Amino acid sequence: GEWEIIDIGPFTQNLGKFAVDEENKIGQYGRLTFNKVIRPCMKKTIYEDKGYEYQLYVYASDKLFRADISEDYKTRGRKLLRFNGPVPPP
Amino acid sequence: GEWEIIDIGPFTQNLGKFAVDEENKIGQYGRLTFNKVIRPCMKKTIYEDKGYEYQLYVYASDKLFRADISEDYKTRGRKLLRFNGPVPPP
Ligand SMILES: [Mg+2]
Ligand SMILES: [Mg+2]
Ligand SMILES: [Mg+2]
Ligand SMILES: [Mg+2]
Ligand SMILES: [Mg+2]
Ligand SMILES: [Mg+2]
Ligand SMILES: [Mg+2]
Ligand SMILES: [Mg+2]
Ligand SMILES: [Mg+2]
Ligand SMILES: [Mg+2]
Repeated sequence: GEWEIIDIGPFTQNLGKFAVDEENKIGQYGRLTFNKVIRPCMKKTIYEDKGYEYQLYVYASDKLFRADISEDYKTRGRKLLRFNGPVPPP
Repeated sequence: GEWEIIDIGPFTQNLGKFAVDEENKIGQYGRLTFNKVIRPCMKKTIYEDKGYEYQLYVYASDKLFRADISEDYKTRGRKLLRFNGPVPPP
């Protein structure tokens, strides 16, 4: 769920050719001849999880610390981004 | 990105074990003994493009149509999601 307007260059003209080609196959609008795509062209991006970052409060040796951890979704590898303390309780 | 609060169950406790284990390797706070992860725990999600949807105004046979096209990022299959018209110029 992210939106934007994109320019109407060659990539967008190729999108219009595909749509007219596909509609000609369906036939519900006769035989159509592609002319051009005009402004505006709106584009939605659908996302998927690449990775994560966690911010923790962690007790260690009865003292409280802040830690940031990063995690890859595919390999599940983790990195310590930050570790400091003692910090006051939240 | 996108942010959320998560529960502090076994997955979050193991996040704290990782952070303390890694900090012990660095050594700046001496030898630390993991106790627990406490509230609150915040989680950020990093996103990658899964696919797209394009909303076009396209001239075909000198008539103006609205068309929506989807596009999968990895397999690159495109699909015609909608095609109607004539529509008034935007
Ligand atoms: Mg914009
Ligand atoms: Mg272009
Ligand atoms: Mg134009
Ligand atoms: Mg996902
Ligand atoms: Mg101890
Ligand atoms: Mg759990
Ligand atoms: Mg608690
Ligand atoms: Mg990407
Ligand atoms: Mg014609
Ligand atoms: Mg198709």
